[PDB]
Amino acid sequence: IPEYVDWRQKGAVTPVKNQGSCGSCWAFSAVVTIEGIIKIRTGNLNEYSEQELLDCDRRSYGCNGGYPWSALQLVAQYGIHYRNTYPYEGVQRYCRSREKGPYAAKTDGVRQVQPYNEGALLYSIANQPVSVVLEAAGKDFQLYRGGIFVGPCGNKVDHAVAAVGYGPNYILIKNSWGTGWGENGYIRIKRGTGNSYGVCGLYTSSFYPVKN
Ligand SMILES: *[C@@H](C(=O)OCC)[C@H](O)C(=O)N[C@@H](CC(C)C)C(=O)NCCC(C)C
Repeated sequence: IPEYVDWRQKGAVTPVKNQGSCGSCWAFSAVVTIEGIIKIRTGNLNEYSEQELLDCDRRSYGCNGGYPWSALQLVAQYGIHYRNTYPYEGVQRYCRSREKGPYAAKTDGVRQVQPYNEGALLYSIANQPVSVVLEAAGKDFQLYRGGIFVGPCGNKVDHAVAAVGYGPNYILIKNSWGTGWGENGYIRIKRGTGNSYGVCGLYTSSFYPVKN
């Protein structure tokens, strides 16, 4: 795998989104990985529905939080609609996936990266954008403006985001806090520190969709 990866340069990343006050990050992270793998497999970059996962993932909890793995399982089992078809509303509502016609895209499964293993995550990101979790509660992270973030942060992961690239000393993260946070909505988090958890627990729980 290469020394630099940046799925934005390969046209596999849609514009940065803002989840608002709703605890819907698990869905934004999952959707990022679906947008990426659909671009990788088909050549088309589309936006897919975070709102659909909020409403329809019966194993997540809407705006009270959820599981990127559960949302990716849902996209593999049923599918997902285009964002413009099922736009983000910032509130959980009833599942409307049936009333909106056929699903726009569908995947074939979901994998987990070996946890607490930096190289396994780098391999996965070299293949595609990956759903990852981290500790975002620390004000150092909340207030991040740019540069390669080294912390301070603990391993108390509470926030799902998406890894869309990496470099020698960092992993490139698409956050769901709008384009005004960090580096136009992105954060570069230092890697290679030898702490198995990753900076801010970045290696705790990483999933990606499978699409043949
Ligand atoms: C993420 C979010 O939107 O926070 C941004 C301010 C949610 O709080 C969330 O779903 N967190 C998630 C942690 C990752 C996805 C493992 C979580 O705790 N999910 C379990 C659901 C419930 C027990 C909170």
